[PDB]
Amino acid sequence: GSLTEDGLSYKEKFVVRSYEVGSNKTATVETIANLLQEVGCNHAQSVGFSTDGFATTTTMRKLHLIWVTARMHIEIYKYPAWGDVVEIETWCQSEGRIGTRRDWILKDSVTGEVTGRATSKWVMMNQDTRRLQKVSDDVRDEYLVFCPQEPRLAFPEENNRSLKKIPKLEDPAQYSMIGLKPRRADLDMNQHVNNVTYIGWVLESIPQEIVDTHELQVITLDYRRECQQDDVVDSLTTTTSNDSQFLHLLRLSGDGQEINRGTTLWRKK
Amino acid sequence: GSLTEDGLSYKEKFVVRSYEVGSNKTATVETIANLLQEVGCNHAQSVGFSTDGFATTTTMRKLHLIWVTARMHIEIYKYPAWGDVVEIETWCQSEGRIGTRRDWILKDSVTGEVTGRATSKWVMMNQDTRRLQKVSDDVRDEYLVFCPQEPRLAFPEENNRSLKKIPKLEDPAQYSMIGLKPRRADLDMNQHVNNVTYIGWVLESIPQEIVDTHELQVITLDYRRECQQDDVVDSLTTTTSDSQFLHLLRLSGDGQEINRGTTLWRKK
Ligand SMILES: O=C(O)c1c[nH]c2ccccc12
Repeated sequence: GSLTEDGLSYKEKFVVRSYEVGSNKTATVETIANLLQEVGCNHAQSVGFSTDGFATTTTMRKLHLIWVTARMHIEIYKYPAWGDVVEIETWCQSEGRIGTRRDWILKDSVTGEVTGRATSKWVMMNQDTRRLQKVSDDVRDEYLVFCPQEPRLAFPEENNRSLKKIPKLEDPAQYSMIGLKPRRADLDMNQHVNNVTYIGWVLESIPQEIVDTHELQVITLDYRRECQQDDVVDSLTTTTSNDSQFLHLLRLSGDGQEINRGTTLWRKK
Repeated sequence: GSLTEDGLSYKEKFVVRSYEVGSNKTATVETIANLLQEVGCNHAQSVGFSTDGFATTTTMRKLHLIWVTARMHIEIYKYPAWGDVVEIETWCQSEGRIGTRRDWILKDSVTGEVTGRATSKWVMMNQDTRRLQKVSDDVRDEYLVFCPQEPRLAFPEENNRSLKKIPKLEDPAQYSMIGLKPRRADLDMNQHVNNVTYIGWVLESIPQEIVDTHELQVITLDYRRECQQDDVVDSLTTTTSDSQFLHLLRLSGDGQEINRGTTLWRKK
């Protein structure tokens, strides 16, 4: 991988592996989400930021501050086949004191065609107290020099799906998958559950008949609270809709505390 | 990746990714096992065999025959760090009518040093009846031309750890992790549980204190029966000692054995 000529974005190529594909012999959305994370991490390393998933600056480390994902939105037009080369370009932009946004564009390396796009909202949090906070001026100037100054959006459209509010699923859910637990492979280097695991857990409550006859086109996921290594999760889904749409909710198995909410849009094969 | 000059082995380089490493910022044994599978798959493709993980020849496809793993043995001297380039060389050898063996050597790309080695035993099975069978002459000649004719072993040493018999853990287990279930990410393209998932399930019953103070050096795993997509597994472990453990994976309900294994851990 490498930073582009202007040094304001990063590009990297990946060859889709045998264990990364599903029943269609094309990459799963969890494989895509992992590659998005990998290219984000290589971009942060290329400009001197922390490499640990928190992308911290020198001032953030002293203050015990970290970047945490608040929302992930992914749209796939074509999933790359096993053996195909996919090129991913990523960039970061500040959204004032609210937080930062990381965007991605996925392309077929051979044709140069846009096969997918993604956007994510990140917020600053003290890693010990878990208290959210606005971005200060001192932290901001340290990373403004690595972001384009004019707006660059993966989802430029006026009322795009990436900014829609997600409602809370009401009991009873139409479908559910209960008692989901992370194993060591689901953890990152800091022993926290990897953000992509939650995508997998959301998708667990989609009936196999939908997965066999449809392809996932769009997924929007809000992250409200973290699943601890010793927590148990219930995944709930209700159909809201040729296209099929669903509302999703992940909550702790016991007390029903919300950890994530989301929506998915599926097109008939 | 590419077949080597003599066309009897295959080599491929991998850069260790951020999500592939554990608490030590080095690749997990599950990441290693996935890369071994990937290089095996690229070797089969390079010589015209099936894609799907079953590495079938033309005659096997007509007879509904597949290759299935019976045992996996991996020894790691150094886990590659995040961002490091690891080179993996793989080759196959027939073991008469018993089945086939696939071996691997892992190296640090910069130093050229051997950082790990692995071996696996594969048996032929009818995909529909799941009945094991010896390898016929007709199936054999089709793949003998892709194997070295003189023996080439990743574990040459006499009485090496890759061929030791594994006993059955007796109840009560010292440690356990119950109710383990696969999710869609644990499945391969054929909707079968990926062989590497069983390694993760075995390791789930190792106490976190061992994982924090030791590094996994050797793992030997026997595959007896497959976990279906709707099955539930219990992972059992007992200390037999460096620290050594005996492992057992069995179905949560009736206690049917799916795997047995052993692990050897070195103090950090
Ligand atoms: O798939 C098989 O049966 C194979 C036996 N020897 C090999 C060498 C390379 C790739 C696949 C095989």
